[PDB]
Amino acid sequence: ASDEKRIETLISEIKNMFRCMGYGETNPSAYDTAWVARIPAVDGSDNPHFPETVEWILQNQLKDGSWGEGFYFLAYDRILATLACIITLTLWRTGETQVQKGIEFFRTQAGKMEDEADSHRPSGFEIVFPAMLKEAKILGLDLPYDLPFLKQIIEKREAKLKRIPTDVLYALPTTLLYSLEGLQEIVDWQKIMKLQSKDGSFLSSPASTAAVFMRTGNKKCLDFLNFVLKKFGNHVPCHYPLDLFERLWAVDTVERLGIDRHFKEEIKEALDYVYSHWDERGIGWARENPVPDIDDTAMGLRILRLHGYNVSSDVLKTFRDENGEFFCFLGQTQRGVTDMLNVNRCSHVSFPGETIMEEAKLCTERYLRNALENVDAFDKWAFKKNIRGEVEYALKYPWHKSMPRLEARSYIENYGPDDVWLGKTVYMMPYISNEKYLELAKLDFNKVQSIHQTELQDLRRWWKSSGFTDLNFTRERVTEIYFSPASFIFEPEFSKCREVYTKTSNFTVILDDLYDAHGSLDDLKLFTESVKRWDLSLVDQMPQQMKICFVGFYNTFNDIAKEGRERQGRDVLGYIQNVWKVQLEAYTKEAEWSEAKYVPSFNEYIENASVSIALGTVVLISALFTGEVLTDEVLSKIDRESRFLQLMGLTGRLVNDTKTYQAERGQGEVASAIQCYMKDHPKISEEEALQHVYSVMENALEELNREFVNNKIPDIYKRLVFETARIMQLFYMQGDSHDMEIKEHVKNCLFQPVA
Repeated sequence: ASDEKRIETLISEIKNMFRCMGYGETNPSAYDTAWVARIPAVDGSDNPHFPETVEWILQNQLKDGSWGEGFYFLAYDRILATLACIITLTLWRTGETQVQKGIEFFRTQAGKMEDEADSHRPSGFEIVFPAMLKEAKILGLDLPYDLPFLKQIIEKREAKLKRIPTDVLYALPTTLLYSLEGLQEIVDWQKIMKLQSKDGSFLSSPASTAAVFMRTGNKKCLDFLNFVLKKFGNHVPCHYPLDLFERLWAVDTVERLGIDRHFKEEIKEALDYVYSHWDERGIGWARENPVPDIDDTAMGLRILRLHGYNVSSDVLKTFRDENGEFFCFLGQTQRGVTDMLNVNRCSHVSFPGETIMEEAKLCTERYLRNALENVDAFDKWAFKKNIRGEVEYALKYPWHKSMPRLEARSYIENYGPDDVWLGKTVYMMPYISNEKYLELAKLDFNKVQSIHQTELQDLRRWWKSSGFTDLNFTRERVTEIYFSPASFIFEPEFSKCREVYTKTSNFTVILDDLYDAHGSLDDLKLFTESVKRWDLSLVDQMPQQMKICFVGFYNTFNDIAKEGRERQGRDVLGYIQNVWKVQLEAYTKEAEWSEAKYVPSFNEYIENASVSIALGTVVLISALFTGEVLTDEVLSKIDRESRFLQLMGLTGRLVNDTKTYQAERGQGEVASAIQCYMKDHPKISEEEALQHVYSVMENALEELNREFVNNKIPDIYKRLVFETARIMQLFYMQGDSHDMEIKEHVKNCLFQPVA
C-alpha cells in the first residue's frame, strides 16, 4: 500500500468524520458524570435516577485509584474527579472498594500539589473543588483536610464568594453559571432560573444543570440531561453540545494544514450548518448558546466570510469594552493567547470602513506581542503543542503576506495531533485533534513538493535551451520566480499554469531590465514594433543583446500561443499581443520619463507604474491555462479595465516602491511613489510621505479583500489575482538579511520536505 493509497484511505476516513459530525464528539467527564449520578430517582424510590451513570463510575476508575482522563494526566483533573466520584458512591452506599482506592489516591495526590503549581487550573476549580471538600467533611470522609493546600483553597474560595458581584451574576447569563454546583450555598435560585439556556442547560454544563435540578426540580434541566445521555448513553461530558465549535475547528484545521481541497463538499455541508445558526450578536460553541464567545465568533466570522457567507464584523462589537480592548466574554476581563490569536487572524480579513476590525487588530497585536515575552515554545504545561509558533507566524506573516504552502508548512510543524483541552475538566476533541489530519497533511505536502521539484527542473532546462544565459543585463533566477506560483497555485492540476506564470514573469523581469537599461529609446521602439507586427522583420536592426532577447520572447510566446489556442478553442495570439502591447507601452513611458529625467505627479506616476510593475500581464496570460475556457464575461472581471486587477497592480507597485526606493533613489531613477508624492507636497516631511504611501497601500489591500471575497468570479482567477498581490507583499515586506529571507522561503516550499 503505497503513500498514494494511504492518501486515498485517509481522505475517505476524514470525509466520514465530517459526515458523522453531529452535536459533538468528546470524552466522558468523570466529574460531571458523578454529579448526574447524584440525582435521586424521580419516583421517590431509593435509587439514582440514572443508574447507568453510577455503574459507569464503578467501571471507570483508573489503576492508581483516581478517576479522570487517563490519556492525559493533570493533577487538578484527577483530584477533582476522584473527590466527586467518592462523594457520589458514598451517597449511594456503593462501591466500597473503589471509594477506598479513591481515598488513597486523593491522599497521595493531595500531598504533591506543590509540584503541579505551574500546571493550568481547570475552569472553576477554585469554586467547585472546595465546595466538595466541605461536603466530604460533613460526610466524614477521611481526607488530609489539614494539608496547607486543601485548608487554604477552602479559605480562598470563601474570600472569592463574598467578592462576587450579585448584579452581574443575575443580570445576564455568565460563565459563573458554568459552575453553579459550587455556588449552591450563596445563590438565589429563582433569579438563576431566568438565565437557563434554551435547551434547559446552565451554560452547557451537565454538573451545573444537575445541581440546579436537585435544588429546584426544574424539568427542562432534566430534558437537557436526557438529551446529553441520548448521545452518550451512560455518561456525560463537561459541556454539551459542541456542534459549532467542532465544525469550525475541523474546517480551520484542514484549511491551515493545506489539505482542504480534498473536502470541499464536506466543508460546504459543515459551514451551511454553522451559518444556519449564525447570530448577529456572535455565537458560542453550541447552537443557540446562552452567551457567545469571541473565539467561536472570530473563527466563524473569518471562515464564513472567506467562504462567501453574508456575515458582518458587527458580531465583534459584543466583545469590545468602552476602551477598545477585546475580551472572550461580554462583561468580563478574561482572554488568552489562543483566543486573541484567532481574533487577530480574523481582524486582517477586513473590508473598507470596518473600524471594529482595525481595533481588533491593534488590541490583539499588543496582547500577543506582550505574551510572547512570557510564553515559551513547546511549553510542557500548555495544552497546545506550540502556540508560540502559531503566534510568531501569525504576527510576522499576516493575511496579506501568508502564502498557502508557507502557512501549511508552518502549521504542519506546530499542529498537535494529540492535544487535549481544558474546561471544567480535561477533555478531548477527536475531530479537531487527530493523527489522521497531520498524517495526510505531511503525505500530501511532500507529494506536491515532489511534483514541484520536477517542474522546476523542466523550467531550468527551458532557460538554458533559450540561450538566455547570454543576456548580461539581467540576473537569472528561475527558482526564485517559480517559487511564487508554486507557493499558492500548488495543485498538480495547475502545472501548466505554473509553467506559463513562471515564463511570463521571467520575461517581465528581462524586459523590465531591457527597457530600463537606459539604452536608446529608438532601439526599444524596434522591440515594441516587433511585438506589434509579430515577425522577425526588425531583428537585423537590433543591438546584440536585444536581438537575442526578442527571438527568445517570440519563440516562447508562439509556443504559449499554440498551447493556449488549443485550450481556449480559438486563436489567442491577438490577446497575448494586446496584453504585451499595454505592458511595453507602460515600460516605454517610464523610459522616456527617465531619459528626460521627468518626475510626474503621484496620480500620473501611479497610473502608469501600477501597470509597469507587470503583475497584470502575468495574470492575463496565465489565466488562459487554468483548465477551463476563459469566457469574455470572466475575462472582463479580471482584465485591465477591472478594479480587481487594478488594485493588485497598485498594491504591488507601492510595496515595491516603499522598499526599493531606498537604494534606487541613489542608483538614478528619481521617479517613484515616494519621490513623486514628495513633489506634489514639498510642504511635507519625508517620513510623513513614506507613511502616507503605506496608508494608501493598506486601504487598497482592504479594498482588494472585498473584491477577492465578494466578486462573483471563478475561484481560480481570484487566487491568481489576489495571491499575486500577496507574493509582492511577502517579497517586499517591512523587514526590520533581506535576500536571506527569500532563500528561506524557497527552501521551505520547494526543497526541505515536512516530516
